[PDB]
Amino acid sequence: KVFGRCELAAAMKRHGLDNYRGYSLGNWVCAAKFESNFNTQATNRNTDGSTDYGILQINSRWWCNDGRTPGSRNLCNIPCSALLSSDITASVNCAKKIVSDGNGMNAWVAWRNRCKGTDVQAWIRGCRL
Ligand SMILES: [Cl-]
Ligand SMILES: [Cl-]
Ligand code: NA
Repeated sequence: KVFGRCELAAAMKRHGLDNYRGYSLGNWVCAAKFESNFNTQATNRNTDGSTDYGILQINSRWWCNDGRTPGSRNLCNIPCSALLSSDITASVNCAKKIVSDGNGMNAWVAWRNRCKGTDVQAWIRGCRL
């Protein structure tokens, strides 16, 4: 599923991301735009052979099991494929664990490089929430 910007913002708000660990909703929408272009089916292989999955490009080296990242963790205890669903619940719940682990949204390289320090409220502007 490719989300619309406001559609995704509303879905993330309903799932409790707005101000989650102090990150306003715009941050999460901005991160999803640059991680996946709002596409729940996005995958990308990393150098170390791990793969990033889903709208927030959650990495199999730590967070989900894809059966092909030897010696990896599955800290969200989910198959990585669950992160590609039209229903973003699994991605959101896993993202909540990642953002809580001490490094905040810096876990998302695209957020660090393209959202952090910008006017992230712009990403939810005009949305009916
Ligand atoms: Cl915001
Ligand atoms: Cl933080
Ligand atoms: Na894994």
